[PDB]
Amino acid sequence: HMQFLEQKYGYYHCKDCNIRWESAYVWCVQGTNKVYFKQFCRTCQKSYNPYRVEDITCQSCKQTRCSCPVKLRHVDPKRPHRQDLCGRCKGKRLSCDS
Ligand SMILES: [Zn+2]
Ligand SMILES: [Zn+2]
Ligand SMILES: [Zn+2]
Repeated sequence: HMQFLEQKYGYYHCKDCNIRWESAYVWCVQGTNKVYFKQFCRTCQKSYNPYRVEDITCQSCKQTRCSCPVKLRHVDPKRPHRQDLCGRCKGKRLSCDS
């Protein structure tokens, strides 16, 4: 099995393109802030870790570090996930948020 990963919230900045983005699908080594998968800048297509990681506040139970199966709804038109810029799912048929 791959090590368990912990979905967290990340803040990113590509200084070369001066593009900031955020993501609710930052995959961390569980229990840590170590980021296991890169995300890619939409303009220069280089790989980045976020400069800041935060625990997700669960929208099911309102806690951090909870055991709920889903903390943030999937398939969310108001909160898209760029599959093509995600180190975890850019090569897969189903995105992280599918
Ligand atoms: Zn860039
Ligand atoms: Zn929860
Ligand atoms: Zn993904």
